[PDB]
Amino acid sequence: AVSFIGSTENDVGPSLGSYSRLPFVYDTRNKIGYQNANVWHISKGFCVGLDGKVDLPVVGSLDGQSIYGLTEEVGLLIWMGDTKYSRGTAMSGNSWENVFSGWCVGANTASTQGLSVRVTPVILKRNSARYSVQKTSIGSIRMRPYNGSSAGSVQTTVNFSLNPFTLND
Ligand SMILES: CC(=O)N[C@@H]1[C@@H](O)[C@H](O)[C@@H](CO)O[C@H]1O
Repeated sequence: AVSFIGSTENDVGPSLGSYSRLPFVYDTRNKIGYQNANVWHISKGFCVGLDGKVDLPVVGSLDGQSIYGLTEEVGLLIWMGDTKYSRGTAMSGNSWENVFSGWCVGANTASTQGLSVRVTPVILKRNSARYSVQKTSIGSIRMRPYNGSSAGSVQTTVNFSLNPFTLND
């Protein structure tokens, strides 16, 4: 079986977080992220993976992944995937992409399916040596059942918004 147990709207990163160092990529590791091991409860052989989609405009590229734009001065590299941040899939474009190939829980057991979203800031332009970014809608992640598993009457999609932050130049 499957049931939705998480939240529809999720914030990425600590609000008002500040990060210090073209394009220039800020090393923020996993600090600007959202992670929740338990978004769907699954059991008895349910098989599920994850699809992700970024709605921000693509303003460039870096090593194969899109630089998504927030402001004329700030962009973002974005990853979406299974719970642990190391499993993140680098996002490109604006279409649904497979960000977690999936797994099946046991026939006689139960567990949960989670997810993570992580971004790293990119300075596109310079300017009081500071860059502010308002709360911004990023995109979404939808569970992707397989092997005959069914979404049934369950919420399949959750959204993500980037919490406001400040970059120090
Ligand atoms: C740690 C936990 O409670 N549940 C994890 C879940 O977050 C993850 O999506 C899934 C597939 O890797 O594996 C479960 O064990």
